[PDB]
Amino acid sequence: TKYALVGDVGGTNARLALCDIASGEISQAKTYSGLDYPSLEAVIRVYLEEHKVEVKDGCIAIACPITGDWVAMTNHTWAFSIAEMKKNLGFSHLEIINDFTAVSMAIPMLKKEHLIQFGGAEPVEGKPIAVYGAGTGLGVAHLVHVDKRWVSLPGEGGHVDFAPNSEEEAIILEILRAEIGHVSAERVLSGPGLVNLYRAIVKADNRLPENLKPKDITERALADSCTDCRRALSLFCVIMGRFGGNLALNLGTFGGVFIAGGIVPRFLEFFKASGFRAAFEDKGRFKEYVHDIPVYLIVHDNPGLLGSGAHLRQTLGHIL
Amino acid sequence: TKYALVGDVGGTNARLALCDIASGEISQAKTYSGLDYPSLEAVIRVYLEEHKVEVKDGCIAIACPITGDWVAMTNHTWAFSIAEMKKNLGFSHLEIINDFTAVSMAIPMLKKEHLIQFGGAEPVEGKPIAVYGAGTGLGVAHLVHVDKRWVSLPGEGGHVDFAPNSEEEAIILEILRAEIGHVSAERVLSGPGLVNLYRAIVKADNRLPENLKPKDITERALADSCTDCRRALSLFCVIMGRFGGNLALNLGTFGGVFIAGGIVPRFLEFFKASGFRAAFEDKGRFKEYVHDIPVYLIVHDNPGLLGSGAHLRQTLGHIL
Repeated sequence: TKYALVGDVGGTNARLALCDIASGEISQAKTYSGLDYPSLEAVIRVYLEEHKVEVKDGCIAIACPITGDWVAMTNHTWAFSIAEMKKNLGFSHLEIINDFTAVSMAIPMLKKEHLIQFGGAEPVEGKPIAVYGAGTGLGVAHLVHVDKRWVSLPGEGGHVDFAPNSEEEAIILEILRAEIGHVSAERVLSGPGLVNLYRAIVKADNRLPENLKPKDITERALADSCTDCRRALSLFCVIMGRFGGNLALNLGTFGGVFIAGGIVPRFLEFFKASGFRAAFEDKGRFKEYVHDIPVYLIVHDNPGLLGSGAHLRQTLGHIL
Repeated sequence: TKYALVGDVGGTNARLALCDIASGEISQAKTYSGLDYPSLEAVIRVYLEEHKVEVKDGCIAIACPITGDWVAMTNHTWAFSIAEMKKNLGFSHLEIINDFTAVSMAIPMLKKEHLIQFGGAEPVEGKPIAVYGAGTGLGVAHLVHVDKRWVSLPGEGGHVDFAPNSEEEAIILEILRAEIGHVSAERVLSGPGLVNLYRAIVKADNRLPENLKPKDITERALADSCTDCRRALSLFCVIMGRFGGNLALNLGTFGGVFIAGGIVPRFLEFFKASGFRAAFEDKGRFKEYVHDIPVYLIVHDNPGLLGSGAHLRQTLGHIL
């Protein structure tokens, strides 16, 4: 058959599309609100009837941990067993992968207009790749090319210990360690991480924080209306660089460091002028090591759908 | 041919031996001093004539980064070209790998008597593996099993930003940051790292350090004759755990975390009584994640010779 089902479920939104098995091309993308449907398979059934095409294979990416037949969404009230949905749909293959796996698998399919470069030279072919994004949480994955095939290396890299460098970063660690216990990088590189950076900075002045959400941190920083909001956003960009620099040092990722969407596009212009690349290269003797490594921001509209098709096609035996 | 030459060359000494291409067994190992011979070629020639063996393939592990055809070592008189040496020796395959790459490739060859487990459950076959060792510097490598083949991922992971967790670790960062600026993990997890920890502890207590070498720190700590040295060795063991746990989270190293010799065997009993494993699992919500990941200390005599044979045999088509 010519088409397989591809998906990208991210909380309240379920995006489904058709993927050409021969080419990996995505088409007929439809987005359904998860609040209007009781199950993911209910959406898939509605989508399959509308396009009147027969599919036997499928690969859906979900923004939740996937290990075990029972997939449970972070807050959304969708939970299912992969085998039950496999039997109910009559599917030959039903791949259910983490959303960050799919995003990493889309990188071999991306062209340069889907990327924005932040410093560095050209990538080195055949070298490892680091992918990380700061959204609701801190997703981290790695990409390695072995024998014409792309293997995805998953993990929970977002929960490694936060590593402060400057003075200002050290006071933040001290404040957070007093409230929470171990302080992971996710506590400062994420949606809630922006608030944590804000709340820590306000308490650094021996004051009490004001209650506002990450969306209020961003536009107040961009409007120059709250001095603390711009301070936290600038520190968030610096910490994003330091984190990305550690990733490149650890795995020698001369294929590139990729930022996967998240909250960064909400302040793209502010991010462009920050000390992100400076903190990325602030590695002591090994600035020259990561100096030439390029950092790209993925601006492709649907990397989850693209990478789900790439992973499924490789599963079925195609070479990307 | 039955035998291939394998080698493990450092700053001053070159160890060469024979590898049974069928079994991977290392035999007839001899160490030569690089001050008595003008080139690495000369040492290989005298070995092959004083052992009367006749090899066609060889693989040598060198304690310096391998970037290109020219190998620039610490023994500058021995700097050579890979292609030139291959033509001079008449070899059909001459693989030149980093010393820490060879140690990581010894993992598939190691028996139970060469490993001491430090916590964790059984390893999961086919899952990634993290290797690190604290010697003169901090070497970090990763192993991935793809299509019946073991691939080594090199990097400079020992130079990522040091991540303090406890309040005592935070003050160490402040002390060192005022001296050298960027504080990588190598500045605490190494032979010189012991001295740095010792100086930072006494400086935190408003006292003046002595001019001690790493061997002094371990000696006083094991003899309980210096509380400063004892605290330094205790903190080293704890930071050793935290660093390894960060590696495990980042790449999901369910195939195990391996400590490659270094200075740890010199205080093995002190290491066993330390809070190493507890610091390894001090990962907040993800203590349960790294709880099942096993940690092994490698106590093999010559892992570089063992791993060099493994890499060469894999390159020659054999499956480990």
